[PDB]
Amino acid sequence: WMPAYACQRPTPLTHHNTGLSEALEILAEAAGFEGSEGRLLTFCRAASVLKALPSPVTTLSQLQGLPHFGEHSSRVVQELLEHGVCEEVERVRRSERYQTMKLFTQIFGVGVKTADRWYREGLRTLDDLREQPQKLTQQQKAGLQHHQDLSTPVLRSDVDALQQVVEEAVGQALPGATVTLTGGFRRGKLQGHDVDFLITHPKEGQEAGLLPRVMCRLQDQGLILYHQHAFERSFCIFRLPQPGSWKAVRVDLVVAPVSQFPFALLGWTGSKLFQRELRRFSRKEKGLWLNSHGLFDPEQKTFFQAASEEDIFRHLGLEYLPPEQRNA
DNA sequence: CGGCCTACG
DNA sequence: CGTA
DNA sequence: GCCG
Ligand SMILES: Nc1nc2c([nH]c(=O)n2[C@H]2C[C@H](O)[C@@H](COP(=O)(O)OP(=O)(O)OP(=O)(O)O)O2)c(=O)[nH]1
Ligand SMILES: [Ca+2]
Ligand SMILES: [Ca+2]
Ligand SMILES: [Cl-]
Ligand code: NA
Repeated sequence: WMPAYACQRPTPLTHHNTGLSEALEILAEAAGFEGSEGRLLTFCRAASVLKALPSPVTTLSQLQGLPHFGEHSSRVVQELLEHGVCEEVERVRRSERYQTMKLFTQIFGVGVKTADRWYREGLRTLDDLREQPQKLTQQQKAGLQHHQDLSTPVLRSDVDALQQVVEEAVGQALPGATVTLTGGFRRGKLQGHDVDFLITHPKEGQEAGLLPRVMCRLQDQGLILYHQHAFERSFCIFRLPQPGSWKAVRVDLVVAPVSQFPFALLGWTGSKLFQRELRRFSRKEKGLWLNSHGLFDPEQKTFFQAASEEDIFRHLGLEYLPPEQRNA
């Protein structure tokens, strides 16, 4: 009854198994810190199965038949149902390794590999990193300076005002260019850790060279606290107004030609697990290669022309899911 | 057992 | 290596 | 860790 791929079932933003999904996601995250991407995926997939269920899981027998629930994930759920707490999950939560890798990897510019190396060197706190700043990249220095603000959620209420300053710069850079809100906010989220915008122009080719022009105008307006600088993705830190002040916010800007816009919209709208599952489904079940630029048939060596996300789901033989049901 | 998404900066 |  |  429950299909094995998350892109085959609707997954709403809020659901009926929040506590169980959150515990499995802790185990997924810990697997990621240890470099076990397979274990990370299984725990994330099991969590997403629960998000897709129509009612709360009451008893272990309701997990029989569900995909991605074997010995380990089933024992986690069983302990939460019987005791309200999973010993394994709480042990991870209070471990020094978990807490430190979580704190380090949440820094912009620090990935699992860097956080792991710092952990092995004996570092444990942000103040530890600030005392040896010559070891840091410029990106990591910015992530560390702005860490407090960047750890505060961006509110959907902030986004409209930010979209209009981006739209102003985009319109000067290229009249007729459009800005589309993507990411979690497009899936209905009321907060997020960053804002994601997709930029295009209805005349194919006109978008070439656009993003540098946009970033030069935003920087001239004094709005850019950090950015990396030809390119098509920019990961920047923006000055967002607040009452009598301002706060730093992460903003991602992406440019796509209009021919690729449906693929880019699909990819940047997520969720991350949804898109990994969709790409896995495309390749393993349909023999087609999917990315944020297009959908390739490697037999005929042809790209599928899409005018909408609906087109892409149809070409993969999948029932259409609106963004709000892509919260795997 | 192999596989686990696929890009760009 | 980082980022999405 | 789980699926096929
Ligand atoms: N294919 C692919 N897409 C990814 C990856 N990471 C990642 O964030 N994306 C896509 C799907 C995400 O929904 C989208 C935006 O990323 P994000 O980290 O801002 O996620 P979000 O908006 O859903 O989350 P948030 O800001 O509310 O916390 O980018 C990845 O590793 N692979
Ligand atoms: Ca986001
Ligand atoms: Ca983002
Ligand atoms: Cl693994
Ligand atoms: Na990071």
